[PDB]
Amino acid sequence: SYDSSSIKVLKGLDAVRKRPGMYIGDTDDGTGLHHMVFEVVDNAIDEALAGHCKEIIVTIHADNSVSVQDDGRGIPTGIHPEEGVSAAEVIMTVLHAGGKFDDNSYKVSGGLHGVGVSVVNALSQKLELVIQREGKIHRQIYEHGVPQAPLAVTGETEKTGTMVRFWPSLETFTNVTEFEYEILAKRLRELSFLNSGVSIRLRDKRDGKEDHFHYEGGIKAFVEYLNKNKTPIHPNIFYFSTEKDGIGVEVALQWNDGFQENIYCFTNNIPQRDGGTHLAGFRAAMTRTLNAYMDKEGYSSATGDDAREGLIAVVSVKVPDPKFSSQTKDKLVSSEVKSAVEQQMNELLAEYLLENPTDAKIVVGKIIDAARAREAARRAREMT
Amino acid sequence: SYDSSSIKVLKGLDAVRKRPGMYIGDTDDGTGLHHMVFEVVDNAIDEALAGHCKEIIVTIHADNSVSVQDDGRGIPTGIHPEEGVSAAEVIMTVLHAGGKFDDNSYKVSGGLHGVGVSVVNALSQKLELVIQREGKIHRQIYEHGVPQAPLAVTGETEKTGTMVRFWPSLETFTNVTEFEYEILAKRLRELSFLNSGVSIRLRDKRDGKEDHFHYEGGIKAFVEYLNKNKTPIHPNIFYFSTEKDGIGVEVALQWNDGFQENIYCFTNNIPQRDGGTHLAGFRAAMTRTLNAYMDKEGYSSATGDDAREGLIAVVSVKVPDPKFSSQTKDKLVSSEVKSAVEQQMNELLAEYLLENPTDAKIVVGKIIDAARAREAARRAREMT
Ligand SMILES: Nc1ncnc2c1ncn2[C@@H]1O[C@H](COP(=O)(O)OP(=O)(O)NP(=O)(O)O)[C@@H](O)[C@H]1O
Ligand SMILES: Nc1ncnc2c1ncn2[C@@H]1O[C@H](COP(=O)(O)OP(=O)(O)NP(=O)(O)O)[C@@H](O)[C@H]1O
Ligand SMILES: [Cl-]
Ligand SMILES: [Cl-]
Ligand SMILES: [K+]
Ligand SMILES: [K+]
Ligand SMILES: [Mg+2]
Ligand SMILES: [Mg+2]
Ligand code: NA
Ligand code: NA
Repeated sequence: SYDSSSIKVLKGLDAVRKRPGMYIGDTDDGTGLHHMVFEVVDNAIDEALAGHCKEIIVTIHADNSVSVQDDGRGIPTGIHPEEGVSAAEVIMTVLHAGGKFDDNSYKVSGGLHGVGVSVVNALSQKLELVIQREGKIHRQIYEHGVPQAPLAVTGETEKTGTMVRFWPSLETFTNVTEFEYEILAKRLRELSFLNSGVSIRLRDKRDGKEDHFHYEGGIKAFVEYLNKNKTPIHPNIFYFSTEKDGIGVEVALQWNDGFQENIYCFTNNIPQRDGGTHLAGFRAAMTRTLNAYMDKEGYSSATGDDAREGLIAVVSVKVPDPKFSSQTKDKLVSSEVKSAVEQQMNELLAEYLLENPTDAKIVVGKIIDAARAREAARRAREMT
Repeated sequence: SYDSSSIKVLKGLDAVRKRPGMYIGDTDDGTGLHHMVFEVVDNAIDEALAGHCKEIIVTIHADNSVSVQDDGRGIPTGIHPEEGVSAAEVIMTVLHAGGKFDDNSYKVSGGLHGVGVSVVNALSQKLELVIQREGKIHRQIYEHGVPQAPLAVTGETEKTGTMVRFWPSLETFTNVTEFEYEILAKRLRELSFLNSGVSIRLRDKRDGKEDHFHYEGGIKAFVEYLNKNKTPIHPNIFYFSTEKDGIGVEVALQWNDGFQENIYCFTNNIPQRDGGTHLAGFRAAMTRTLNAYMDKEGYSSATGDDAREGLIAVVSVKVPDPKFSSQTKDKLVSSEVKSAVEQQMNELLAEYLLENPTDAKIVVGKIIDAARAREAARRAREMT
């Protein structure tokens, strides 16, 4: 019988355990598992974006838990008047709850849904929260998202910060159940390039391995690092950072003598593996600007794909309220970011080409060469 | 000051309006807008999967609203004891609320999150709900997700069904704000192929256009339709439907003399544009099975990509609890579906090749040809 009794409302964090795919992604291949860490790291990076955190420590513990310590402002501890429990507990236990729904606590933040750490909490067999704030140390333990006692003061400190340690639930995660140093290291290295002046440490207590990421030079250096085992064909990396019409657009790029295209897109320091409106705007401006230059200089027909070949590019945007298609934020679905990136690229790339004639002539040569190889491949196919 | 007062909990449907990207996708390019219709249609298709709905009517109204009428069981109308309002209102107003969290009301359903129609309601300036059930007509109106009065009985009927008409909010949707007949028609045509015996009608009150989709022949016919303006190279479409280990796997495919690959994947009748574990399993089985056949018959080196060229395939799986990465369900993230598709394909495709030697020899020829064209393209590139 299909009737009112058949309709069920999931409460608290039950929806997260029931439908983990829409909150954490794939619970079998390891991507969801490492995403648990990235949610916690993203919250610390948001304190760094806000100007309050200068050191982040990620530790893989020997019992297969992970901790993230930050020296930010600390998760608020006072009783939330509407909810009747510490703000920290609200945050850990309530979906669509947080401090990122306006721009008062974080001007710009990767976080926006009020969901991330509460998902981590929901899918962890245990979670330990330690908060240093207003002279005091606060502690609380959760099991499968259920707080064991209310947040309590345990001592004094001159410091501020948040430490979250979590033990993932094997009732949720299957197959890849251990953390992979290199997966975490890739992301943290990236975050160092994206956050100059923030010390990011990674420690593996299983084997004693550690890294300290504090790169100089931001996304321009990131482009160098990425071309390190390749052969750049021109010496001057194109770079700019602007803030126009409420949107930050930062781009670095350089061509190498290979044939792959590697464009890394980020929104508020969160990578979009599946691209989005920022990537679309970058592509459109690149195609237009190179075409105009080749027309004006009398080198002209090469398409957007020919420009792509040998390209390494980083596109980092800063947006007050971006729009992602999912909690995992693999794709940016914000049309106004396409226009901002496209506009800034069109203006500044055209200027780069004019100020750097040697590089410009090399890049044109490369585009023409890619076009020549494409047409030869096509002729060869047709003839078989 | 960042403190407990800075932490906000979004209630009811406020989170949906605040962060529409994670619920509906892109609110500017039209995809989110049409997805509003698809959520409502999916709920009717679920009544059809359950065996209770035989006719679905989709109408685009002249005032830019859309209605979906189904002749299913009807959304439950009785007071929900826990929530204190009609089950219908719970459904329309509460996230993670519905009848698809077990398999008692729907054995198999595209719906699983308890979110879809409540998102439609949240992002509509107005929504009209009419429910025919247990001898009675029930009606309710919402504005921006707020019910105007409680669900009320308005008359009598011998029929059963649900009608939802919604007017999308222009406070959410921008730029593409009108419905496109062809976008709806593509999906409904697909759904007719996927649901043999279900009459699906589409009517546009703006211009009088209509369609009635009731295709014979299921996904095998779907493959024909897709190859209609192309040139199939072998006459016998490979087809099977099995249900093993709790999973339905249904596949049809055929090669044409073109060079594109078009694999259409579905889970509980919902398309995955971004593929997933079903697509991964299909690819893996195809590659293995063709290779083994070419080895055994002495035709052997061609890769998975060469097999892909000229392929049209439909892969339709039926799963008790699938896992998607998002509310829009663009990607299936369920590892056990990869194994089920891979296993069934390996067994049944090998049998197809043995029972259809003429087709098998043609397909081998095509693979070898694709391989030859690929190597010639590569040589041609290298030489420029
Ligand atoms: N390390 C931290 N330091 C200070 N405040 C924090 C920290 N981690 C979490 N918070 C607070 O907890 C809130 C909720 O976090 P979370 O559940 O991850 O959602 P969110 O960051 O707001 N958005 P999202 O991650 O996109 O779902 C944040 O908005 C902050 O106000
Ligand atoms: N046309 C319909 N006929 C009968 N019951 C329906 C119909 N539409 C919705 N329902 C009921 O309303 C519930 C909630 O629908 P909805 O909010 O779309 O979530 P869902 O279908 O369960 N899952 P999802 O669409 O993946 O978020 C369903 O689970 C059904 O129990
Ligand atoms: Cl009822
Ligand atoms: Cl506080
Ligand atoms: K939260
Ligand atoms: K609902
Ligand atoms: Mg967060
Ligand atoms: Mg639904
Ligand atoms: Na914000
Ligand atoms: Na179910």
